[PDB]
Amino acid sequence: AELHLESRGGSGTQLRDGAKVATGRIICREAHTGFHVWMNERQVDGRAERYVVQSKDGRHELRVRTGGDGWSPVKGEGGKGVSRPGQEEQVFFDVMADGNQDIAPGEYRFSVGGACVVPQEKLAAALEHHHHHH
Amino acid sequence: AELHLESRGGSGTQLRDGAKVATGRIICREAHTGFHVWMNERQVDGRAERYVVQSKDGRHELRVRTGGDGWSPVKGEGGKGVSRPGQEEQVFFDVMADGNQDIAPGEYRFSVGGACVVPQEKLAAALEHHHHHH
Ligand SMILES: [Cl-]
Repeated sequence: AELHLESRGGSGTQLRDGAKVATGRIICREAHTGFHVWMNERQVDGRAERYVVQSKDGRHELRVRTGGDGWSPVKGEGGKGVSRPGQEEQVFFDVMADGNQDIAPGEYRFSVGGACVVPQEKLAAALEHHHHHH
Repeated sequence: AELHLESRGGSGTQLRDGAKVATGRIICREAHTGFHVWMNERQVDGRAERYVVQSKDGRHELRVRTGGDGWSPVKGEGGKGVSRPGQEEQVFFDVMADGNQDIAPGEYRFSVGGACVVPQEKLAAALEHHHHHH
């Protein structure tokens, strides 16, 4: 499982809701059933996938969300980010401005995590069955 | 994950193809997406589900396959036995005669393995990203 991110839209202008601040992909090598991406950032308002990130100096905020085609917020206690089903090798996601905003000039630094959902096995005790054919 | 097996009888020494030698069940209490059953026995003809087992005395062989409704041979290099999707607590499987055979009365032993298929997240290394906003 591996992430890539490429930067988008960093001009000194208003950010529009949905503006891509970064575009990413997650790649999986093993048989898998789906994907999970999140930010290692403060979640806002009890949301799984809506975050506030901070400038390099710690003094300024930008509200963002993770999403894109096929991505759904992860439900339930402890949920983070978004999930998407699929067995294909790679899918794309975006980090987007969440609501129209004016933010302070600076370098904004954030952390993205991800995973591939891989079937694993929990084994039973092997059973040696003696069959009486008679 | 837990296995149980019970021998199944018939009307003589000829075991026709598909005749049951045993029926088992695999029980999975933890949240799971499916089931996997196999034998820890010699495989026949490079096929995941086909096995040959030994009598106690008399140097007799018995050829069997694992299967039953809802089970499919596991595909891929090193595939063992059969798999079946489902989230329910338990499913049944059969051990069946594989090909018509004339089998001497005796004890025939075979080791059955099983597992519950439980999704786990395989983590990517996290990525730091720097967004410069002017
Ligand atoms: Cl929205």
